[PDB]
Amino acid sequence: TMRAVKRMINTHLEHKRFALINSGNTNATAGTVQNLSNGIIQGDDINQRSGDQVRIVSHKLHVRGTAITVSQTFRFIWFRDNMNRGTTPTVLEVLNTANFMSQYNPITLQQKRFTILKDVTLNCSLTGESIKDRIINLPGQLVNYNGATAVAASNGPGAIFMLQIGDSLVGLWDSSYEAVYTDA
Amino acid sequence: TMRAVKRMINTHLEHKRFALINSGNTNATAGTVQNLSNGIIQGDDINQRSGDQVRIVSHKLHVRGTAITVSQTFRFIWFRDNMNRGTTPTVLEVLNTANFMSQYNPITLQQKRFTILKDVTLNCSLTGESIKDRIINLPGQLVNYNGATAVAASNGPGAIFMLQIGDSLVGLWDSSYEAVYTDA
Amino acid sequence: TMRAVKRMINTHLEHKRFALINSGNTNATAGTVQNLSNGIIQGDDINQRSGDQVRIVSHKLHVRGTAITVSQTFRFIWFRDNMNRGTTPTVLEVLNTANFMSQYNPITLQQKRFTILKDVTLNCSLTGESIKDRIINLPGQLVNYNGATAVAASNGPGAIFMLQIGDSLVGLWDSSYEAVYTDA
Amino acid sequence: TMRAVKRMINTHLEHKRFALINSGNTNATAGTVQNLSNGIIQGDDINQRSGDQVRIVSHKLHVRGTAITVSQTFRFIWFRDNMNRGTTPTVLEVLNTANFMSQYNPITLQQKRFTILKDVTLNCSLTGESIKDRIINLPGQLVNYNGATAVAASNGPGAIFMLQIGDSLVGLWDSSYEAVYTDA
Amino acid sequence: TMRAVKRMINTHLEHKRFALINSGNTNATAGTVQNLSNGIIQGDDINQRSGDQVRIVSHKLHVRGTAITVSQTFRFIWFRDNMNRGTTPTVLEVLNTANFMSQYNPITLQQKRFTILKDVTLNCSLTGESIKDRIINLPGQLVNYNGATAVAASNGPGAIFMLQIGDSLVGLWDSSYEAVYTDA
Amino acid sequence: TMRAVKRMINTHLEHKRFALINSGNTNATAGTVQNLSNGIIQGDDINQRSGDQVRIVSHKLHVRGTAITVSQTFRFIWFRDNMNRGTTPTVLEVLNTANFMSQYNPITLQQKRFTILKDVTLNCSLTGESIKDRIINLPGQLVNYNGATAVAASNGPGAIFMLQIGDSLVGLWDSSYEAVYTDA
Amino acid sequence: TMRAVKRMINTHLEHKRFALINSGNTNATAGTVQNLSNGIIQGDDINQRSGDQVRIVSHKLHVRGTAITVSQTFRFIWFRDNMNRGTTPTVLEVLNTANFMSQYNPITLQQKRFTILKDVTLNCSLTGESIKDRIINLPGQLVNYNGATAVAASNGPGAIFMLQIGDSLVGLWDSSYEAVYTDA
Amino acid sequence: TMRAVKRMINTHLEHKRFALINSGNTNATAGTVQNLSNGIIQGDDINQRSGDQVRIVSHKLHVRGTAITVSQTFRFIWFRDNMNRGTTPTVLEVLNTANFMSQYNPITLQQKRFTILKDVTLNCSLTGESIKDRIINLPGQLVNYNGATAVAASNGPGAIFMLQIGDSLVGLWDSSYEAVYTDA
Amino acid sequence: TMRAVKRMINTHLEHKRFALINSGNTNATAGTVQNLSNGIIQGDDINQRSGDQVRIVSHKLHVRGTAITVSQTFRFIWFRDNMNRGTTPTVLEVLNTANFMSQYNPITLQQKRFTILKDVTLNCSLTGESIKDRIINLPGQLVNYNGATAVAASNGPGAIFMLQIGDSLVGLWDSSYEAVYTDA
Amino acid sequence: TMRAVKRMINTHLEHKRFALINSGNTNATAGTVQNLSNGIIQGDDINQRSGDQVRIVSHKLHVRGTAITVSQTFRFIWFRDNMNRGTTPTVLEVLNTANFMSQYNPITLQQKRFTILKDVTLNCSLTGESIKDRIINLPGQLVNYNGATAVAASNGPGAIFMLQIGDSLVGLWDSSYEAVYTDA
Ligand SMILES: [Ca+2]
Ligand SMILES: [Ca+2]
Ligand SMILES: [Ca+2]
Ligand SMILES: [Ca+2]
Ligand SMILES: [Ca+2]
Ligand SMILES: [Ca+2]
Ligand SMILES: [Ca+2]
Ligand SMILES: [Ca+2]
Ligand SMILES: [Ca+2]
Ligand SMILES: [Ca+2]
Ligand SMILES: [Ca+2]
Ligand SMILES: [Ca+2]
Ligand SMILES: [Ca+2]
Ligand SMILES: [Ca+2]
Ligand SMILES: [Ca+2]
Ligand SMILES: [Ca+2]
Repeated sequence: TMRAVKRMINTHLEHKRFALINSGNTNATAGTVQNLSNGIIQGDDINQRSGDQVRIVSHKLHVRGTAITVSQTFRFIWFRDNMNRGTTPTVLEVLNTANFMSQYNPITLQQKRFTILKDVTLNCSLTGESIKDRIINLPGQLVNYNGATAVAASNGPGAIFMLQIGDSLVGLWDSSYEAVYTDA
Repeated sequence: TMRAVKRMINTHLEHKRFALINSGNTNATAGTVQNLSNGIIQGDDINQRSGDQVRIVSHKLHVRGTAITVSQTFRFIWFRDNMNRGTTPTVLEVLNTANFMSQYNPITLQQKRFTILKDVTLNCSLTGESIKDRIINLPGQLVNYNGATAVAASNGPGAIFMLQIGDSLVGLWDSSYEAVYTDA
Repeated sequence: TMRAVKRMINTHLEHKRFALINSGNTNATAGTVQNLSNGIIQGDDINQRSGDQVRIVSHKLHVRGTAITVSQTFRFIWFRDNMNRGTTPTVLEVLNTANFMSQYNPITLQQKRFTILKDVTLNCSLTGESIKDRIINLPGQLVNYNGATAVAASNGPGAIFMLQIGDSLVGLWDSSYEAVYTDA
Repeated sequence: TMRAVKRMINTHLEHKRFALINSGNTNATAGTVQNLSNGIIQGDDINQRSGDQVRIVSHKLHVRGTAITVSQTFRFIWFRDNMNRGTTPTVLEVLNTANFMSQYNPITLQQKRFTILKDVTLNCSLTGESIKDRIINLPGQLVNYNGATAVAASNGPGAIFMLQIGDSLVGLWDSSYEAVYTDA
Repeated sequence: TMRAVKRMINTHLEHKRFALINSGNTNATAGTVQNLSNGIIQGDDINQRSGDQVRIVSHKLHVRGTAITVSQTFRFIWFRDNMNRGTTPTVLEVLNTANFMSQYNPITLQQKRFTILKDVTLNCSLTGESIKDRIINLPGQLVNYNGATAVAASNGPGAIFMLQIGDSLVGLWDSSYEAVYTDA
Repeated sequence: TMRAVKRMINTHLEHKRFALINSGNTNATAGTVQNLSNGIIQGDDINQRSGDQVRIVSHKLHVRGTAITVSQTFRFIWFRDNMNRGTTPTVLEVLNTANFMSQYNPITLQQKRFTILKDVTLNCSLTGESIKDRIINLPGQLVNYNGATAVAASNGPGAIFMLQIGDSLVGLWDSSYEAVYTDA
Repeated sequence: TMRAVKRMINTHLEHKRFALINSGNTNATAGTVQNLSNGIIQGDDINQRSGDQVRIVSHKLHVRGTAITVSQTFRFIWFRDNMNRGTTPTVLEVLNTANFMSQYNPITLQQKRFTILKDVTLNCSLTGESIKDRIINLPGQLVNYNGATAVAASNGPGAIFMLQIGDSLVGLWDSSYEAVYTDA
Repeated sequence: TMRAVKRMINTHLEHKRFALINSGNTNATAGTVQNLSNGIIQGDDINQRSGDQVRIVSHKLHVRGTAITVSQTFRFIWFRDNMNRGTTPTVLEVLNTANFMSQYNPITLQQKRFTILKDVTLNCSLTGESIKDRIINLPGQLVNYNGATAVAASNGPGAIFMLQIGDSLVGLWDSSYEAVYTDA
Repeated sequence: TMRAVKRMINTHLEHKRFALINSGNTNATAGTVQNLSNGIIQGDDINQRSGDQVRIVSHKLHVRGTAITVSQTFRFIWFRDNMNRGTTPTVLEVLNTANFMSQYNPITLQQKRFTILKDVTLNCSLTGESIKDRIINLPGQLVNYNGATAVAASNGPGAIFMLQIGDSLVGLWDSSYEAVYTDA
Repeated sequence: TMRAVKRMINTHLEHKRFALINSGNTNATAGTVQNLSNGIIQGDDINQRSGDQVRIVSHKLHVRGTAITVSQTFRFIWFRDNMNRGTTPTVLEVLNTANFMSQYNPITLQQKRFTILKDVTLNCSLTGESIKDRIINLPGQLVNYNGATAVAASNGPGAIFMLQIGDSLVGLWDSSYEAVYTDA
């Protein structure tokens, strides 16, 4: 009866929580990669961790894009880095070319360096809907860390990131993230 | 045969009703929390109660947002306060930070101070759809009161509220609420 | 399945509550009869009632006696008046003679005018334990009223009382009572 | 086989322990409320915690009362605050009136703000037994915290307290508490 | 057990990948036909092939249209050429007439020269949403080649193409394609 | 085994095809009725017929509307004339009144003169989406003819038509139709 | 049949006995720890042992307290030292603080250094019962020794002790102990 | 199904790790006792612990001996101290006499003060193999601590040690240790 | 019948082979990491590959150490890098410290960056056996590449390496490797 | 159920222990016979006995030989004397001739005077391994004694001995022995 047991277990483990907000960023045509699970540092508080492992039960991502000056596109790629050794992946590691219309890098998705969680494209128009947002909630996995503080070198296999790329540099995007995890 | 019995029971209890309307309010970037079930005061009429308990069979919420001057966002968070002791919760009790893009306060949602019923975001554009609305109908629960009148001190565990937060202070939002409850 | 049904029913009915305290009374050798359920008057609050009936789910009685000047006895008789027509029963109605060592009145207990809930005797000594108390919790019954206010004429069949009789007039006794009842 | 599994689980979790002693206090006729589980602060020691949750497997309370000058009563009410938001409850929240003979506050026990664990009354006589004590051991529950330090604002839903009220201000009472909890 | 076996087989074959991007093209009222699987040339790299056959496990197509000067329509027809002998099909081979509102050529779809994978129409408005895109993912088939290089003469039966036709010549469209295939 | 047999039968019958396009028409407030299956004339080619009967296996209709000068509505009613005797039905035969908001003619739909296949309404706005289209694919039926050429007198029971009615005379609509039929 | 066999076995082993009395001791506010099983030394008599092991079948403890000058408390903690290496445990090893109202030392009871057999508190009053006693009989266990004589260094794992702590230094306590053990 | 459950449990607990190296030590004819699990101190890192308990899933020991000047013997005794109270055991506690050829101390192994994990003897010859090593991997147990830092007083029941004794004082030995443990 | 099928499959795939020899290397006290599967470059020969994936059916490693000047130790650690992104791992990534007696790096083996295939230690003595060797044969896995040539940047997840570390810099070690793999 | 019973029995009997060490002895070409179980004399301590019988549960023997001046052989014969009448057997009683290469005495092994437990030969070389040792652990038997002290006349049937014979008189051998026995 493996379904039940898994809950008697989880009602004994504390479900710590971590929140993070990243507002008023500009659209990048070359893209940028943001850290989301790196903020969970070693400490004894509710949004911290013990050791170098944590289990995200569920995490939620909220992306918003606002068109300014011109009508543009905003792309948000939520992904898990399965073989991270203490860095923030670059855009050319995930994307074939540093373009918002590009497919994934064939070599890195063949060896499964990354696991694409969600790929969202928002088209903000200055003659229609100039503001668009989207919320995504997903079950989580194991996250390994290589350090105790909130630096790139602390990222480990299972690290959660978000790639942002567009076709303009003038529009603004906002984001928020939340992770519920056990730390037993 | 617990399904049947529950209806023979409910066809004997009077299903009292309460309506409330809250129009022409301005968008708040810091947010505000409105009372919805507090209006049900002690009396012997159809939209009143006897004692300090009532059972909401079903309640409906209607939110509308209108963009003025600028294109903006309107966020409506319908929630139940499970451990209310005679107050109107503040925005920082529900939200991590007083921002419309923010995730929930990790400490208060861990202990389940609140139960989020519905989280609706409406993006009103002055170049597209400047008026948006939304109706939500949900089964209810038990509502406890700590007083007989329509004051904050009368709110109790199970109290129903609505948090409104946006990114402008110039847009207008309207709301209406209805609750069908037994009072046996 | 009459056990279950009885609970689906009771989780729908509001369990109103009434508290009452009666401190610093003197021991009576002739006795006195105190009112306990009479305090529940018509109103729309948590310790009031609708109509002339209520159902006590459970009630608790707390009696305390303190010896002063001499060592004495305190007798507390908690009882239900099953055929009350708007009065406070007298001591000779319950007791055969107005004495603290007396048995019950044979005629009134034969026709079951009363139902003795609890008969407690406390012997307070000024050379031993001069202070004694006792708490008793019991399931309740139906209580009928003949009026809407807290007067003797409002007492009805099922009315709850307490008879106090001792062998001195100098000792002090305290009491408190609580009743949990439905009013559907 | 849910009985077994629950033990294979618990033989893997560390059973941390916390002790506390509160001696030579004076009887209060208005009462006082003492903190018992608040002492468990964030840290990495055996009587500390990680995060804002802990699970008390079992806790024990020891109360002692000594009569001085006069024969008096000592009341100890051990209770769990199920909807605590960062405070030390007051006496009028638990008791109907600030009296040692009083029943519970009808409104707060109807909504189950509190769960009374144990209600002990000790009558110390200066002509009999002037010293009385009592030990109570009970299974525990989940305790939520709202802070990391030992302040009232850190108390959360499941917080354990003790209310002391008497009929004199001259007698002395002592108390000790122990909690065994998991922190996985 | 033909389901299983098909996976033991595929976990032994290398899943090579090919990406391609085609940006800033102008809308054609006469239409144009673009090559998508022709880019997979003979070589020993991850986006190349051995022999003249490959098996596309899955391929994805991304089309975007932007209205410029006028509000217009963009039509994208993703199709497989089942009887290709070394050419890029013309528009009159797929469409009855060189018009964006036209049905398929009755003679060529009767003999099944082509297999229409997806037919997408995007209406870009300069007073509404001027930018629209669409992503389509589909299981693949066998692709035969007639040459080793990326020329039209190398296209073979199973060749994948995309027909673009609109009602203006001023709007811009972008596209990207990805194919995952075995080459055993 | 009537399912199978029906396919062994149909893989023996030639599935002839007919295409037709009708572009740049103006919106009519009184409406117009267009011919769709009348184009299939007697001949020995792929889009012709033998005899006066044909069986449409499936047909597809594509309607497009473009707002010009004013924001308007375009209504398209695809219908089968079951009792046609050699004419193009008028608008008052299908509609109760020659208005785009009107319900069907009660007398002709009671006797089932017509069978409404699809009723599509497109609202083109000059401040939003000014261009809208819609594709509908449906299984067909038997079509009888009363002549050999493409004239109204050749229409017979089962004839397929399209009624177009709007609230302006300035907007433009386009349409295309395709029919796959057997002619055994 | 493991129940029977265990008795055929024990009716073959000699049940040696040891008695000990410790009278007229004074109450200690810091406490003291007394030896109980240490008296069983190597020899060939009825209250001696062979080797460094013995099996206590059952042992009995008798504690008496007498109030002198003031009314006081006497605490007796009968315990087994499971990891003794040749010493008399100190009071701070068993108790958290050297106080008669204190809970057990959290660290030593977590690792199970000790096993509390019985914790008895006697309140002797000079106005009530000034003399109180208590007898406790319990099944025993294995006792290991590290020496042959009656010195602290001879105590081993399973050693039996008694901790005495009070709130006065003037009262007197007496004790007696008996152990029935096998020595096969 | 107790085998499975034990793994669903362990895939939720973080398996912290601790490494330690102790090189260039000289052979002791009287012997020395080294600490191995004492290094795991309270902290929130991967090689630290929370509370005073940990569960070693598996630990590995590596011993190396090098003969210098003369051919000699190196003895390594890996052992668990089951009744440790905050010390580093001495050699005479484990060995009968401080000699490398000696059997275990009869009194301490009878009461099971220690549990010998591994007893390895390496004979290094200067005319043969002068360098010898050995690796041993074993499942672990529960480890209790009495302090938070890396001092002898922090050692508790379950503490892991290594005794080194030889027949020369001139040879050199090296050692390394690793422990994988849960800390839930 | 998944056992059989797996062989019918493998008798169809060509089992390519790669050999490599690395002789006359000096012992390193800081260690070095050698490449073993990197030599398999893109080409169409028997010891080459197509694409960026290969499946090693079985590989064999041969290590030899020769003592020169002094008696020394040679350590060989054969390992698979599961999350390689185009580098040759360093010694501190695998080992806790750059010492031949050291345990593995706790952080990198917790996240399973590496999988230790074999850890061999050879003690070469100049007074005994100065030459020692060892052959190890093991089933293989999937190997991913990030490039087509024999450079560090071509290494991918599944890359096979060998770490060599000793206690002298004067001894010589030799090695050979062979891999049998499919490339379908 | 004779397996179980044998353990319920043995968990009641004290497992006394005896250790003995015999270092720095010279190799004998004529041989010598050493006493091992004779050391267990009558007394009441842990390494003594009661009566003239004991039951060895298990005993362990450790032999070491060191080559000096010349390379030599060391032979160790561990044996039980089943018919001992109060002596130390001579070498010619066990061996056919007083030579280290000799077979057993045919007459004494035919009547089973002795039971050979272990026959170990160690060849110590001064150009190879000059030091060799060996540990042997074996279940025991009944041992009878003929006296109370540690003299040869006290040896009885079941007496344990060790015969040492070599081919040189210059090498040194060491030995240690341990016996675990019951004495019920
Ligand atoms: Ca952790
Ligand atoms: Ca009510
Ligand atoms: Ca009523
Ligand atoms: Ca008295
Ligand atoms: Ca910490
Ligand atoms: Ca916790
Ligand atoms: Ca191929
Ligand atoms: Ca617009
Ligand atoms: Ca026909
Ligand atoms: Ca014994
Ligand atoms: Ca721990
Ligand atoms: Ca040699
Ligand atoms: Ca090639
Ligand atoms: Ca390949
Ligand atoms: Ca003796
Ligand atoms: Ca014996």
